[PDB]
Amino acid sequence: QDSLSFGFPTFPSDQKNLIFQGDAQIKNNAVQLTKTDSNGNPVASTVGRILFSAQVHLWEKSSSRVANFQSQFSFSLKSPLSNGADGIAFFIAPPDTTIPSGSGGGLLGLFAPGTAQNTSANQVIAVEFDTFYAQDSNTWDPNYPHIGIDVNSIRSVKTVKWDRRDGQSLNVLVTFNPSTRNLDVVATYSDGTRYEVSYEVDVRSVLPEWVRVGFSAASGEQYQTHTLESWSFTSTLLYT
Amino acid sequence: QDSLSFGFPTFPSDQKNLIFQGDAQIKNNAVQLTKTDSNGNPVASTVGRILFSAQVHLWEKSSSRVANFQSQFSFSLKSPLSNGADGIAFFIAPPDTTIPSGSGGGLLGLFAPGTAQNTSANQVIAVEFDTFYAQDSNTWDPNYPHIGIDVNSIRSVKTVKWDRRDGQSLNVLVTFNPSTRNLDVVATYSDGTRYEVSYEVDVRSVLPEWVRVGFSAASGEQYQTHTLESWSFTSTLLYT
Ligand SMILES: CC(=O)N[C@@H]1[C@@H](O)[C@H](O[C@@H]2O[C@H](CO[C@H]3O[C@H](CO)[C@@H](O)[C@H](O)[C@@H]3O[C@@H]3O[C@H](CO)[C@@H](O)[C@H](O)[C@H]3NC(C)=O)[C@@H](O)[C@H](O[C@H]3O[C@H](CO)[C@@H](O)[C@H](O)[C@@H]3O[C@@H]3O[C@H](CO)[C@@H](O[C@@H]4O[C@H](CO)[C@H](O)[C@H](O)[C@H]4O)[C@H](O)[C@H]3NC(C)=O)[C@@H]2O)[C@@H](CO)O[C@@H]1O
Ligand SMILES: OC[C@H]1O[C@H](O[C@@H]2[C@H](O)[C@@H](O)O[C@H](CO)[C@H]2O)[C@@H](O)[C@@H](O)[C@@H]1O
Ligand SMILES: *[C@@H]1O[C@H](CO)[C@@H](O)[C@H](O)[C@H]1NC(C)=O
Ligand SMILES: [Ca+2]
Ligand SMILES: [Ca+2]
Ligand SMILES: [Mn+2]
Ligand SMILES: [Mn+2]
Repeated sequence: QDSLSFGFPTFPSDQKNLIFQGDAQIKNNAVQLTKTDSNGNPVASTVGRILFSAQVHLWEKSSSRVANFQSQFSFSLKSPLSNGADGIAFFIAPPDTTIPSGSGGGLLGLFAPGTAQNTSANQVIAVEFDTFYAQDSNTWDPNYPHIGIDVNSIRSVKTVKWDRRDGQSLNVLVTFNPSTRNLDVVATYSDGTRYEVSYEVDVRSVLPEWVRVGFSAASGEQYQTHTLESWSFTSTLLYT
Repeated sequence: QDSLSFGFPTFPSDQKNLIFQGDAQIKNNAVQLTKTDSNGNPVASTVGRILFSAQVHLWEKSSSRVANFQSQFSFSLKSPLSNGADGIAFFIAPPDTTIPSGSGGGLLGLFAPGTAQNTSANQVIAVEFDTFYAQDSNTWDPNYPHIGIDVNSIRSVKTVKWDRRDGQSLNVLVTFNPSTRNLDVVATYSDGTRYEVSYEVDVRSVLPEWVRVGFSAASGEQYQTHTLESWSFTSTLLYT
């Protein structure tokens, strides 16, 4: 289970409970979601994701209960260029989820090209930190960097303008209150700059009772490192 | 991960994070470690165990840290016989642990006959609630029902007299403080009757850095049900 929590203050190399997909790997006590060359620089055309191995019981039909959850994490993006792409996302999906074919670049390794904007064809909730919005390839993005809440589509149901800071860690807190059904996102840089965005969502109609949680990131022709530095998570089934 | 925690107030039939071994299965929101017929009656010659799927980081060689953990659980034993057997145990072992060949009866599904008392051929720490002590078969046991702390051997490093109460739930709290290296056990029946037993053990010299936790139970010629009713576990790495 009714409750589950875990915390990674750092990411040592001897991991046992993480499912690594794509190019994701541990380097310097942090998770490098996207590939990097020998000297630690970001490269183009790369996708990577990680999921915690234990499944989370998001909701239970028999007891009519729904879980609340809180995911706290920090990441940093770095790039030689100034148009780093494509972004990192915290997501929740069915337990057997895998990188969809052709989900690189602006699809963040979460959606397939042909069904990226088809809500009845996906089962995923993600909080994206999108740094690339060129209208030729990312036709669905607002015209500026942003934090978005994605519900079964790459076209966010709600966004807030965000600023990308090269090499600076962003502290994020994602919370889902089953009582109000609000998914709240609070992100802050160390100097106090704060960004907030929320949306009301009934998780029971979007995801199965048991899911897995993790992160995804990608770089198409434009690139940047997507470094996940720490992550804590907790969920508890509740009667509302 | 550095910290992991989970709680099972009850055990619904739909489980995803438990590894079932032997005859263990879910029945009536509880785990029946040993096999029962269609009427829910215990039968002879049965062994079963469960383990949480996520591995627990018990200690870390590189940082000189050892986990502080707590396992709270409750179980009940029932049998029409005057000498129900054989007992249930909470245990900690390497991740790939499986039921040893020929470990039934008094071996509780934790040790192989040929090496049951060879502390050098085993890697396990368990807290047993032993109800069968026939001196002609369980030669290693004291002559009475008991709670025991097992360290790489079926011959407990320590035991205390315990009363078996048919059909009554026993609540148990097992904790380990890495500072004092004390493994404490406190068990209580609903009327306030209490049993305590403690032992100093350096887990680092007994178990690998990553382990799995769970329960094991068995019945030889004599039988009884071994029902795990609830279980919550928490673990956190600390400096020592
Ligand atoms: C290798 C070797 O040398 N072996 C034997 C010893 O085993 C033997 O001792 C006897 O062993 C019996 C079998 O042991 C198995 O079961 C027990 C209990 O579950 C386990 O603890 C053992 O580890 C072992 O378990 C596993 O069994 C499976 C399957 O059989 C096997 O595959 C596994 O390999 C095995 N595991 C291992 C590690 O070996 C044991 O049952 C005997 O215990 C009885 O007898 C002693 C005295 O001799 C007594 O103190 C006990 O309480 C028990 O008493 C009997 O209890 C039953 C149940 O109540 C009675 O039957 C009931 O009686 C009432 C009347 O009152 C009615 O009639 C009911 O209908 C009826 O059910 C029965 O009457 C009791 N019998 C007696 C004599 O009192 C014992 O320890 C020794 C000596 O025989 O020889 C070898 O060393
Ligand atoms: O990684 C950024 C982006 O790269 C790819 O699209 C390209 C960009 O829009 C830009 O470089 O212009 C190119 C030419 O029009 C275009 O290919 C894709 O991989 C895209 O998904 C990704 O977001
Ligand atoms: C103890 O177990 C080890 C490893 O299995 C074995 O090599 C050794 O012979 C055993 N010692 C005794 C005294 O049985
Ligand atoms: Ca984009
Ligand atoms: Ca015994
Ligand atoms: Mn976007
Ligand atoms: Mn014993």
